[PDB]
Amino acid sequence: SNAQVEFTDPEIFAEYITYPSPNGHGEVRGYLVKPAKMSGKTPAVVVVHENRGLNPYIEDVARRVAKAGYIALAPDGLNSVGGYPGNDDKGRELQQQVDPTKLMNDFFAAIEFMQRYPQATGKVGITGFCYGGGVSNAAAVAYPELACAVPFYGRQAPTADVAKIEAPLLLHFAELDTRINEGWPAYEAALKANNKVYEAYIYPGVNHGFHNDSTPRYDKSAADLAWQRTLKWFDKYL
Repeated sequence: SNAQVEFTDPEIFAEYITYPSPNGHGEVRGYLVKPAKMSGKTPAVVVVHENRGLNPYIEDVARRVAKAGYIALAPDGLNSVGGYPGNDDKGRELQQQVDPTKLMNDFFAAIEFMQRYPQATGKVGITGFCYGGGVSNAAAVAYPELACAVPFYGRQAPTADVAKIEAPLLLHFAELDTRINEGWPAYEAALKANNKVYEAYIYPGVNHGFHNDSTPRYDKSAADLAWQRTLKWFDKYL
């Protein structure tokens, strides 16, 4: 289900935590959500936000991941500049001021933290939107043990690094999102040339941000279909 999840939903347990990012911003704040009823170790998913920090939409997505049965960690990329400021415009402005390498490293550090998390199995997947889709691809390049990666309408991996990718990739693209789509053919050709496991879907008649139900670009039909595919991917590879 891609339904919004109430913060009080009894099937999930949510809390803010901090984790170390020695090559990023040090002690980084994140929203951690677990299935409320967990007997054994559970697989994990890092959820990467868009270009405006950890806003309520991304926190809801983290809860949707936990409802599906995984431990979700959504770091706050604005933690070094006061956190999500309450509105997306200021969030966008602030995220631009954050050092790009350190910011990306914070998300990489979240993968590592979830790998070693006592209540987790050790397997970690990643998903993200816009900026976060870009980070998802970059994580696939950097972590050969990454269980899977699911970029939503995000920057492609650099073509020369595609051979390094081992995580099965599920890519969601919006038909009208020409800036991102421009780079897809080169990425696809490299994936095929290197016999990489992937599935890619182009959703007709929608634009970038179609899964974001807090914006006018939201499209329920595409959002729900993409999410169903994402949960099947998690079920298969986590």
